[PDB]
Amino acid sequence: KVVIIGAGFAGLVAARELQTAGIEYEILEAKDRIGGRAWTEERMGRPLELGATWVHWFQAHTWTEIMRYGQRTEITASPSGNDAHWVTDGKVVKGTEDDLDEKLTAAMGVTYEGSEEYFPNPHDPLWVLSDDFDGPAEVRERFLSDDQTNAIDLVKEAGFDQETIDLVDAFWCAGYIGDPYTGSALMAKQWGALSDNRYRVMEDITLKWKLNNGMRSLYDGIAGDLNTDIRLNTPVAKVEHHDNGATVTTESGEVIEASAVICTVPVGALSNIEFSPALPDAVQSVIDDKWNSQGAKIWIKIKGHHRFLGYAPKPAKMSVVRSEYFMDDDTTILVGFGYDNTNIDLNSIEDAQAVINQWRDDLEVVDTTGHNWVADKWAGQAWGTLRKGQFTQGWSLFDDIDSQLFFAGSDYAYGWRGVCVDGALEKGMTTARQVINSMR
Ligand SMILES: Cc1cc2nc3c(=O)[nH]c(=O)nc-3n(C[C@H](O)[C@H](O)[C@H](O)COP(=O)(O)OP(=O)(O)OC[C@H]3O[C@@H](n4cnc5c(N)ncnc54)[C@H](O)[C@@H]3O)c2cc1C
Ligand SMILES: [NH3+]C[C@H](O)c1ccc(O)c(O)c1
Repeated sequence: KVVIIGAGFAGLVAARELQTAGIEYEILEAKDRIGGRAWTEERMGRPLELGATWVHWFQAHTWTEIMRYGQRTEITASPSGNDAHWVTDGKVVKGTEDDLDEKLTAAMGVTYEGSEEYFPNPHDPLWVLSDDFDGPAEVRERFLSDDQTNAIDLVKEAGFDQETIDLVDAFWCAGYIGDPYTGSALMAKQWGALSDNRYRVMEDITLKWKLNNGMRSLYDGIAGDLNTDIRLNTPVAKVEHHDNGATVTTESGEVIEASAVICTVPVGALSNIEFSPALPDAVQSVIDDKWNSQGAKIWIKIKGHHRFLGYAPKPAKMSVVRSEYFMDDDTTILVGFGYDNTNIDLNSIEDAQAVINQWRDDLEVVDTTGHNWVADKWAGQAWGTLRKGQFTQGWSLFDDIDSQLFFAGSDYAYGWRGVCVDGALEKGMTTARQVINSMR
């Protein structure tokens, strides 16, 4: 009689948590599959992550599931020591991956600058705005100003040259999965805080270790623990929510009474649902604006075995492209992240060739694939990233929804928010605990 909307990681881990506490639940999932924005799918000859890919043991929630479902030693590092290429002022520069990492390390020093003052506990991201805050008033003022500054402007204002600016532009096109110039720099500062304020650790956590058996080894693991069947192909159309109960209506018109609703539908898809009473205005403002997640992820297959890394600034079709798999038919599969889903067809060989042509003339695309999450009505976004102002007046507003309507999902997590499965596992579990505590 707790209704969980969505069978992504947040909904699945919430259901398992309620099951432990002996609370009845049902998961309603719009699609014919579980996993949500994590999706391991056979494409181009091997299982590919169409959404979530990388993990690390410094991600508490993800790592606990990894060792729980038998994947402790089933991780492999992405290719390193690639030949690096970056576009600066319309020109392609060649260098080593070490050259590029060294430039990004210098830029991150400035990008992280106030993280030690803001985030002594990196899992208390709004401590500076708390009544417990005991630092100088100027730290609070800089904190609020940093929510209105993008991460590239920090590097420009520090006097870095155009080559570094173009590299950081490319880097945050990928990191903010859209337009980095509309983003909040506090997101980047918290990533630093969660990564011991070191670029190499941040990259080790977010872009290095892949699951050999895919994200599906974790979400199928959680689903396999559930004693209540998930209702697939059952989109929720309406949520009524009050002080002591709730009512969910599906698109087919079926009405389901509930003691509480845990809604894991992302902001990009919340407009599909009618809420009664209406969601708070501050929450509605975030839904209208959306997150700063408008980009896309591609998998490109080229002829030959090539150790390749490419960076290119906005408005490139793809801003970061890296070799990931070397296939037996003498081809390489590369992964790419781009800032604008509408400027690339992830399944067009000509478009993928244009991506590769950003850096090389000689490499030939023979296949390409991807899922455009932004054009997917049940997602409407890639991973959640913050526009200006959304660090302090965005993700945290979804907590109180007065009633028995709780929002859970990676996009509302305290820690690795939006960008990581860790945040979905965090917030699905803690939201289930809110429901557990209320009932106890
Ligand atoms: C391209 C991409 C790459 C990523 N790479 C990584 C990575 O390398 N590492 C990492 O840790 N994380 C990565 N992530 C992040 C990770 O995928 C997310 O943080 C996490 O999967 C989100 O889980 P969630 O449960 O919060 O939401 P979701 O997975 O979005 O789950 C919500 C569910 O609700 C369903 N739903 C929507 N509307 C309705 C409705 N009306 N009725 C019923 N059901 C509905 C959806 O179909 C979905 O199943 C990536 C994300 C993307 C988009
Ligand atoms: N899935 C994308 C992943 O979160 C990512 C990709 C490129 C980055 O520069 C990054 O910080 C994160």
